Amino acid sequence: DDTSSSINFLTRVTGIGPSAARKLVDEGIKTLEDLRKNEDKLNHHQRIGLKYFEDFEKRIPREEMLQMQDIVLNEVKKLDPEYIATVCGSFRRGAESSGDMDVLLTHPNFTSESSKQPKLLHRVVEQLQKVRFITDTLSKGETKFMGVCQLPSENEYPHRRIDIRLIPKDQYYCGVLYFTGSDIFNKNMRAHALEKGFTINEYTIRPLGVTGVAGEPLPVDSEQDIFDYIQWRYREPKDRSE
Repeated sequence: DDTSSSINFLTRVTGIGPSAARKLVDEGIKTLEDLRKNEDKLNHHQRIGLKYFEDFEKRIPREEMLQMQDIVLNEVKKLDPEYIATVCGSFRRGAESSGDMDVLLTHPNFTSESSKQPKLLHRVVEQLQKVRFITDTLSKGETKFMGVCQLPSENEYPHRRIDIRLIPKDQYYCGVLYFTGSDIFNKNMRAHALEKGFTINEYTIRPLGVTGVAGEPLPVDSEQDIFDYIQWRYREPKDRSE
């Protein structure tokens, strides 16, 4: 009812999940001013999200993402030019506007065999914080950071969502592919790969075999390699709609 209407609203809050939204309803928490008067019952994630509820509802325009992307890439280069960083999402595909920034990062020092180098990711975050670009943290793991940023005002911009994922180097390409989308695209490409005798996922590309249940990741140094494996002309991100 006009109350379910309530769980509907809550959930619009980053951090506020259903189960999580449900309880808040059992506490008599419904509107947003409810929430604001009730910070104490929210985790840090939900707090931030509530803090920036509005801003989060706005889309990001390419002219913006561009600048965003330059800040991010230039910082990372300064720490260590060996670092690889790519901004994915529709944006990579030439989208005109976006919902958030999604950065994928890797480093030759870190491969799927290592598996433990938080510093690699932290360092960048810190750097971003120090520059005044990242402004808050929603959560921050050993492999993934979820926060908020904002373009430097010279006078102001909304706060935007940003995520930085640390992926091993030997799995990066597949990963960039993957986060590049579109969804259909992925689907069709995985479909084709299969016809060719291969299985792809966001981490690897592996040859099939008898009965099907088969594998052993092939080496990938770039997106191009994946396409070559399945022998399809290479598709630039823009031609990736489907």
